[PDB]
Amino acid sequence: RPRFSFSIAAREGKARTGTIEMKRGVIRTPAFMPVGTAATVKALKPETVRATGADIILGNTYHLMLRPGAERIAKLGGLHSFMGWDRPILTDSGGYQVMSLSSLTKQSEEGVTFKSHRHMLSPERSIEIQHLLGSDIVMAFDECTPYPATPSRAASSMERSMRWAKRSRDAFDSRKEQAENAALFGIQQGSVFENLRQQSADALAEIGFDGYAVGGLAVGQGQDEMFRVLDFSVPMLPDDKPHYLMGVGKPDDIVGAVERGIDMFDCVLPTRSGRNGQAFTWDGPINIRNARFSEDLKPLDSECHCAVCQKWSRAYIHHLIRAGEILGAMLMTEHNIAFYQQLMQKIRDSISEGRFSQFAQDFRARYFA
Amino acid sequence: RPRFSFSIAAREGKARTGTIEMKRGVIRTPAFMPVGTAATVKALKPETVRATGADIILGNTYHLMLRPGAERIAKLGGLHSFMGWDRPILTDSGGYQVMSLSSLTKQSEEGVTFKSHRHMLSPERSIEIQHLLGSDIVMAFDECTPYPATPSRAASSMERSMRWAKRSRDAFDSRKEQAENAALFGIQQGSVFENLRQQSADALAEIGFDGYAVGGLAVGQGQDEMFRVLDFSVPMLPDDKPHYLMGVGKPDDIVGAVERGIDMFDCVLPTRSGRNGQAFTWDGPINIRNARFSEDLKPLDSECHCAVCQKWSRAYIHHLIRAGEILGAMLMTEHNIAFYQQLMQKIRDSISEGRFSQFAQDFRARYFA
Ligand SMILES: [Zn+2]
Ligand SMILES: [Zn+2]
Repeated sequence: RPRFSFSIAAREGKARTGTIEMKRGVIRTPAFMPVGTAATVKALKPETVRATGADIILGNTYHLMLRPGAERIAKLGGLHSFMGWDRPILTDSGGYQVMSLSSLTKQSEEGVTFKSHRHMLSPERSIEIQHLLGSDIVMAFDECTPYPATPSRAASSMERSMRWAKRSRDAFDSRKEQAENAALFGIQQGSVFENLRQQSADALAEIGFDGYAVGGLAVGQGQDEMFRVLDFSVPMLPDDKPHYLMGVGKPDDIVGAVERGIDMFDCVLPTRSGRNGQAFTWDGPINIRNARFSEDLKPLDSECHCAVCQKWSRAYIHHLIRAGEILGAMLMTEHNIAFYQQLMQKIRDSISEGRFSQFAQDFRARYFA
Repeated sequence: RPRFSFSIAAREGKARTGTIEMKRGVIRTPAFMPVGTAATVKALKPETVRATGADIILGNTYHLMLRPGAERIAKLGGLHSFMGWDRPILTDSGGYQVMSLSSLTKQSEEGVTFKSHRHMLSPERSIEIQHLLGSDIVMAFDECTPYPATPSRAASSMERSMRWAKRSRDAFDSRKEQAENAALFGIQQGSVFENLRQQSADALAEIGFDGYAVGGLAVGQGQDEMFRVLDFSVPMLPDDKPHYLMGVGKPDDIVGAVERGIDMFDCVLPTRSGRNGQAFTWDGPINIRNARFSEDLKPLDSECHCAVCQKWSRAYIHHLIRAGEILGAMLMTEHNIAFYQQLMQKIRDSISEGRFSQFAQDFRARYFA
């Protein structure tokens, strides 16, 4: 396989289905990426993650740089060998978690220094760490914009992010091993403002990336607003490259995002919320801790083909989660990630068949009945 | 298969190797039983437990009667269907955990009432609950003796336990479905006193059981004392039935116990201590949390054939346990239970081959080097 090749096989409206070919494997799009925080998809062996249908996972640079350390991981052979996942890995830049989880941060035009929940990140250091991890898809380092944000603040942070985009581009390309074997994505910013989103798209396209993320839309916007901004933002991005909506999300958010041209997703909802008792079903989510499930012999979802739904009852998983048993987390997580992968499979097949609009309508009518 | 058939295929000294045939499967002896507390072997799917070589697991009646409830489990189809383990299950009587974990207990000749950490247990109720769970090997309900114990106290509790042994026998036999499909073991008591151990053995043999446990030797005795008491106690039991040492234990305890005629073991050490960072190896245990493992690419044990040692490094498991990641518990637990099963396999093969004395010497010289 090539370093990177995105091909669109079928379209319906703004929706697309296709493949990203990379050295470590093929990624089917639209794609959902299970989140591996600190070198693990919580409560699952990598073989189990693969068994659910995942083609690629996300790694959180911030957490990995703190524990176990980027240089240590490189010394040990890289993230893939360390955790036992040999397919593509997308790593974030670490910039978001600096702002949401670290302390005493100090931001400047060079980058950010911060205290672990003393460290540094910058466009150059972030791209370097992703290299040390052995990332297949590298994310440009940027500066987040909170929501809401004033237009001045949104513009300042977008502008800085585009300067850092160019710095990220240059750092990646100067490292031949990285440039020849990994891909680099740029992140569109601009908060909810169309003019700023357009300026950002133009700046990224001018620099040129392998794929384009829509950043900053999972920091408090509700769905209507997120979709409104996707409506004008995604068409601004190059059509022939992947479109990655960072941090999204709920099944209905995914469906609508794909209707608006998004090709890639990541979210901790299936893993986190599964540990917390929330199970996804085609009839909407349930909280397995509810007493109504204590003697329910049915599987978590009546149609789900995952191993969990083949072998255990709601009653059993209810018991495990109530008792705080690790197997409960394991089974909830496997199911939810398998659900999410079946959703993406239904989305891909329906776009391939020119029936995605119908699928989205049917999905919604039942999920929200 | 029959309800119950124990056959001895080979002997060396007091050691024995053979099989217990039961309706749900064959148990190879000497046997190690992973402990399933509240309907789970912590951090492992039942298929994984089986993959390590386990032929049978233990279920803790006390915990199950509290959560999710014995009657509920029966309504749901029994413990095997509930948790997804279809091979034999041995259930304890719940009496030990009443004494070590419950409060405000009230003991009498009829049984014990107690508060959950309000409930009751008695010979009749304990055998009933084991029935409701669908247990294959049922343990008689008795009264524990602390260590140390005075001879008067030891004798009183032993005597009561033998009265309760007869009550347990009668309750089991009166329930035809249970009597025809499960087995009943009696428990020898007597603290560390030879005369009391002999009286207890005689009383149990007179009543007649399918197998005979040595109780009360994992409550503070060190190894020398435990072995001293096994030296005279195990020969008192019927030779042609299984000998179950409850609550033991460490690898060297198992080896020495088998040298003294024990056929079955259970302990929470491999599972519990694995969650806590202790990994068993042929060169003795290690604590994976120690900084010396942070960049150790070797597997947990150099010879272990488990899946964990095939795929992950010490460095990785060190990271997971330090980070409190569930996968760390999962991998440590799988390894330790696989270690324990490989130990039992080496013990069985060496007895079959008439070289167990040599095996015990070699084992020790390396495990304690
Ligand atoms: Zn499922
Ligand atoms: Zn191993």
